[PDB]
Amino acid sequence: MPREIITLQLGQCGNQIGFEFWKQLCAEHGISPEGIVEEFATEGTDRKDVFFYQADDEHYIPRAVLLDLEPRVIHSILNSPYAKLYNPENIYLSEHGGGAGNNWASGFSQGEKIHEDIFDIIDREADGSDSLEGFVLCHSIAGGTGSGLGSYLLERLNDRYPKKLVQTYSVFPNQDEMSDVVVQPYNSLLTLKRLTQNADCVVVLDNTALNRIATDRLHIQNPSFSQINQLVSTIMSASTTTLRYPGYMNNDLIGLIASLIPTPRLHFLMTGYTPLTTRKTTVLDVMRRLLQPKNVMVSTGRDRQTNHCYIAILNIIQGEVDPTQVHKSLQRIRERKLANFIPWGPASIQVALSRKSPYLPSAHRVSGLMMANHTSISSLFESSCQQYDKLRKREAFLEQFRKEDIFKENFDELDRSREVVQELIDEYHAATR
Amino acid sequence: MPREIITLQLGQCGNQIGFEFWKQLCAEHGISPEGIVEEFATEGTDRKDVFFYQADDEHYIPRAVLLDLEPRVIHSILNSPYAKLYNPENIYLSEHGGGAGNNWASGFSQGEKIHEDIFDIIDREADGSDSLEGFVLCHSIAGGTGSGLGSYLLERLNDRYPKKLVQTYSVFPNQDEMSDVVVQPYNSLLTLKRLTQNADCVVVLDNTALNRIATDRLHIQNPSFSQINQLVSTIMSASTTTLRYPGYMNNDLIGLIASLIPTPRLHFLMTGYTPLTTRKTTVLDVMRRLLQPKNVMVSTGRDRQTNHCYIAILNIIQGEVDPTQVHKSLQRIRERKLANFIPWGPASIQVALSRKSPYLPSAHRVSGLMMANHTSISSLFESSCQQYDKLRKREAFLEQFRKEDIFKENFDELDRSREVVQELIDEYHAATR
Repeated sequence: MPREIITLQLGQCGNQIGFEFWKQLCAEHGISPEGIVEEFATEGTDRKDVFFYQADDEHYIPRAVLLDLEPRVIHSILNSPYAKLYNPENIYLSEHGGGAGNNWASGFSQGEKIHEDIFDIIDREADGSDSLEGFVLCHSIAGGTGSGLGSYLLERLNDRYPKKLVQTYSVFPNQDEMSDVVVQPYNSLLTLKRLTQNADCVVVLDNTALNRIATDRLHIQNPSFSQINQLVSTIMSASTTTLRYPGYMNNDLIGLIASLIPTPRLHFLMTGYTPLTTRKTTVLDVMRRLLQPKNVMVSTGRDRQTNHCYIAILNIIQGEVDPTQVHKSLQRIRERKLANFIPWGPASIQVALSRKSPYLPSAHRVSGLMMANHTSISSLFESSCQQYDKLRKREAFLEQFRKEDIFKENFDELDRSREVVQELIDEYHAATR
Repeated sequence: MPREIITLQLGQCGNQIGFEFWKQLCAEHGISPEGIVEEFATEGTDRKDVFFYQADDEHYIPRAVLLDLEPRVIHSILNSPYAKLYNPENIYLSEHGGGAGNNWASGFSQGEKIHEDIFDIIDREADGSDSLEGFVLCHSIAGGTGSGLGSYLLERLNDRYPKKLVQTYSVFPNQDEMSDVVVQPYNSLLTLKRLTQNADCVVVLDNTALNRIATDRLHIQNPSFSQINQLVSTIMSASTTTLRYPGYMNNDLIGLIASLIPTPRLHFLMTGYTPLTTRKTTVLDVMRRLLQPKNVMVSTGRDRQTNHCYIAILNIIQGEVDPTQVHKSLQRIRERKLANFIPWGPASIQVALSRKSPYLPSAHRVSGLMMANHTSISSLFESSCQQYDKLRKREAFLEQFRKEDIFKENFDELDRSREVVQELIDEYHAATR
């Protein structure tokens, strides 16, 4: 049975990233912007049923629901050449173009207001899946809808689908720029609290680090949000490569998660991608490039006090790879202790060799992605906790919270979220110890 | 395991010598200025991991750090065809492009100003070296940048790596020309102090002797510093031949040093190169030329009062050499007593047989480098001390030192340098007895 995944694209940023992700998937599968299979892609070996639905016209339609509270972005997607890829019945746009205003409380109240409409959409899409594996929520932690409404939806999904996995592709705000939302740390902390209690996986995407990578490695002067989202979509494509190309092992998300996340609370995964470029790559050269810190697209604090360690590493190697060179590279990495692992368990490091899509042109004969669980993410959670504490100590932006029922009396949900994120940082450090 | 060597090019003279050294190494290994192995150089017998790093694009990049307190030389390197050879992340350049102005105290203050950048670079290179053998600092003792910053770096390397060898190519000033730096003798004494206390081996490069050799042997009318540095680069390429051609014996720097330096303070080595030319040289003809004063590349005063002597000589002969002729040449040299060795220890005369580079066209079947420990080097250290005493007795060029913290209050660092160089001279004389 297929293992269908419903992609929920939330707010302007989430919807734009989802649109580019689906465009990338279409290009990898040889699907036209109108949903027609390309002649060169008619005989593809990719399993589309995991992430796409097949229309009656042999059109592959994404199992994607696009939800936005503002019409502008949804209308731009429906006006794009890729409008026919997505099921039109899966796009909800709030006629009340006021949004959540980057306010978690407003997003939550909006999720509550559209609960029935949203759960009706989710149920319609679930019934439209033959063997739905789970839901992937693609949203930003910095917007209004994706944060507030995202937390509301996380709660409602946890109640409604208690047997289905909830994975998130969470876009983290830039840590290096002063957020215009002084309460952004409060909203983010509340969302992190909900991720900690009601989400199975939060992938932190720091726009600050993505901009830094674009400048230092991509030579992008002043990276635009479009370029950051293109990098994000590249990452999402690499994450879906095991879905799009049938392999021999770890062919399902359940098995991937069980291999990568031995501690349910220790579910923060770091990502690594290669090549990151606008030489015959050897298995050893690939692994060496993947291991360079300068290629990680997430701004985690280098706390010198916490001896962060790897919990698990997955190397997805795409292209003509000699498995014997993979084995030799793993052996050399182990012998050389080139990576620090969690001290309380054996190092779970898997390497999957896969072929590229025959329909997608690959400039690189060999690429590699590293997924690493590393305790230095605690430095990011610590930074978030410090930002929360900095705002809460100033009661900043609390006048709008006191207007909202979740924050009408106090900000205790924000303070509890800041506490939980501090505890998370400390637990990541203990797992570093 | 690789045996990495870091090349440090210090100040105008050190950086120019480092640039010409890297050019010579590149020419010997057939490596392009961008670090890519030339097709004719793909099959080289050189071990690049010792001195070059291999980039992800199969480029071999020299493990060379160019440090100057004045922008002129670094900018000249970055404007040279070899700008791509060096890792840009390994280059620290002081933003104050004023240099030390031929002031030892100013060079020291500049080393203090760029201390963090330098030790960050050194640590980065050490972590990027699998089995870093050591650092070779190429600097001048008489300038400002190369002298002050060179002594500072020698001290800091001796402190951080007190069990690792620190080799220097220390350029001794011309004794026959009026130094433009009236404090140059002070700088020279301070550098001699640092060589005596914190270096295991100092290769003395006398600009007077280099000019003399370039004129008499290269037929260079008015030899330029560039021509002297070209001779130096030829010497450095010949010096790396035992690294580049794998042999059966003396495959490490430790064995060379242990054979050459029986007394840690008596670590001043003179260099000699042959041929010096713009006939099948026999082992016996080589040894006769080496014993010929016209082939020594160091200007030592013929003091008639001090019976200076050779402590040890190593001839590394590269090219098509008959080992039976080498043995016969050693026998003939012994029978003729062409060199006087220390009587209280065995005569250290080493001969290394090496093959010439297949990638470099050699008109000469055999070339040779001589490294010699000879007691007349004490005459060079005495000359430097006497020049220091001549300046100090006149308080010459002290106004710029008094501006620098090391010389603002007193010249005790100069007096200690004079003492250290006196102790070195006296130890060389005792080793002569």
